[PDB]
Amino acid sequence: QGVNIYNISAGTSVDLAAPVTTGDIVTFFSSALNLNAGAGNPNNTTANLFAENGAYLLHIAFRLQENVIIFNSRQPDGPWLVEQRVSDVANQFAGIDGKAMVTVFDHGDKYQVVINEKTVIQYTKQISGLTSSLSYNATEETSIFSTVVEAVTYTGLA
Amino acid sequence: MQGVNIYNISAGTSVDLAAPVTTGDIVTFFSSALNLNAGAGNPNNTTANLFAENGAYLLHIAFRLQENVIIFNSRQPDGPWLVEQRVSDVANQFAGIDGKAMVTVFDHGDKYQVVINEKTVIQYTKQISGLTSSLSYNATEETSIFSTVVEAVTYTGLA
Repeated sequence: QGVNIYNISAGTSVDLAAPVTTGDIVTFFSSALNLNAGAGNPNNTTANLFAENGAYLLHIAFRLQENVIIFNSRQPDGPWLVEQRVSDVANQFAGIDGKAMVTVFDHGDKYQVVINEKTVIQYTKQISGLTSSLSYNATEETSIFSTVVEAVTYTGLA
Repeated sequence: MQGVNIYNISAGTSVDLAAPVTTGDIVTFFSSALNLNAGAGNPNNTTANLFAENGAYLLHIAFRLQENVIIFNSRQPDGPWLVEQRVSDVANQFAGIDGKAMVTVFDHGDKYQVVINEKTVIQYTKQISGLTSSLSYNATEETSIFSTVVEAVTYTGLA
């Protein structure tokens, strides 16, 4: 088992030293939570897990104006697949202020997404494979998270 | 089912877990500070602990700046400390990251794997087994190597 820490600046991606596969965990830690940021474009913040070929295994997008969290997948060159949505962004982060956590458990057939202690969705995968990269995309002007998000992975668990 | 539990532990206090930590689970203590020049411990500057339901120290992690060592031990509820394990050079274990730190403990059933940031500092073979039902972060606000409040995050139901 191993722990790897990644400091992801908004709008950048990072290659994992240890891949995230079935049974592994990744948590994105934000040192802030601004639910008063302007409207997204259309997204305020997104956190992604990528396969080796660049496919979006899991795309999580936070939209304040549409008051929704979107979950989807996409082939590197393909179009967004079947979009999953969950309403009320504020409610998902309820309980903890000034910071937040977004954890993704890779259960093989699904990705379990948890905001702080709340499981927001049991996402049935649309694309499978190990996660080799991660990204945090947003602007300094409208992101709901801190300018740098710390991603921590716990691997070798299985 | 797998779950995430968040606990804010103020220096010198303990918390009872909503979900116990057992084989295959993980606990990580997050500190928003790192003071390798804190006062003199007596002898501990900071300790992070995992307890069984009966009060036993499943794992006692003590950071000592002056003795420059991190100690690992266990003890039954009202018994003597058992066989101590040592890791010399505190600063070295936290090398690479400043201003903060994290201490992760993997419960591997037969051993506790302790990792400081990304570095595994010890494969601690348990002297006492059982589920972890409480955690503690002990220190004075003046001589702790960590922040006044440490955030413990547990990942459970993994197995």
